[PDB]
Amino acid sequence: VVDPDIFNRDPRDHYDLLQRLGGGTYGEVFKARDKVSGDLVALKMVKMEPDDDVSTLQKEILILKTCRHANIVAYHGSYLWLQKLWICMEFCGAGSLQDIYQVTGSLSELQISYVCREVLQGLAYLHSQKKIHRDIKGANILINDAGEVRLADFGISAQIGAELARRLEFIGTPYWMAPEVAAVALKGGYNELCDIWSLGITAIELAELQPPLFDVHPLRVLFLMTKSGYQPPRLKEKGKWSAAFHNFIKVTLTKSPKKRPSATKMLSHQLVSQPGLNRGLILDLLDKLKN
Ligand SMILES: Cn1cccc(-c2cccc(-c3cnc4c(c3Cl)[C@]3(CC[C@](C)(C(N)=O)C3)CN4)c2)c1=O
Repeated sequence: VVDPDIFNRDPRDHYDLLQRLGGGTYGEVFKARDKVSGDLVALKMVKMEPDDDVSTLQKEILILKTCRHANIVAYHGSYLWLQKLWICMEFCGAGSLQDIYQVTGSLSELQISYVCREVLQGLAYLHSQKKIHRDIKGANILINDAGEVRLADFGISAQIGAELARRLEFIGTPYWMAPEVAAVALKGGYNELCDIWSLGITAIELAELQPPLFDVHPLRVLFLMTKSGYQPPRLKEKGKWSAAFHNFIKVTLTKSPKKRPSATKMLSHQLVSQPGLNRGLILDLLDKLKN
């Protein structure tokens, strides 16, 4: 079973499908309208045939149905019908920040500051549940028509959680195993502070339209990050950005996780605690998008 609370019902008994969303980047996703209330939702459809391995989807639904926070895209339930699984989600009408900056160009520092504050609020919540997103990036920060910010897509988190469960299942007799081997098997080898680093990279992405080293082969990037002398990335255009933004990048991109600030701590940083950060900043961005 993929989840004990799935609705065994055709979602089209409750919703009218209106438009495909995401260009396929996120799978088969449909804008849909509640037949009763008229509210809009996003329905993601995934194949779920009787013999398929459902462990990762099981974990993703378990994450979704235990999150309830304004800055996390809302989960409304899942439908299993004729071997298709539909996940019903809050609809974010402006798409992801990547969809937006590909049209508008780089965000303003204030716009990035608001986005970062809202994401950190979602992360603080997730981390208070001992959850890790593990895939923070512009493509997974969604914007609704009101200019509000929603973290989305726990697919990677689900894949990781499912992998940990499987390795635990087959870890075998432990009596000769070193503690660090057991720890990696039970806990994964890292912690939630990886999300803080990814948010730092995301801030550069919103500022420059590419993450650092985007034009370097991925395997080379992975190897470089493991060298003892690896240097955290920086914003390239020094004069475009305030000292507070440069420092925000410096502290989020602390390479030792034992020294990297938590989400709650980062929320006290000058860049994200300054006044004037509200959704009007993103409505400005969406107005630029419209022109
Ligand atoms: C043509 N057009 C018009 C308007 C908006 C878009 C558009 C573009 C990119 C993203 C989205 C989007 C909005 N809201 C959403 C989701 C998504 Cl993909 C998810 C469902 C699953 C999900 C992956 C998750 N795991 O949360 C994200 C559910 N909430 C919409 C568009 O393309």
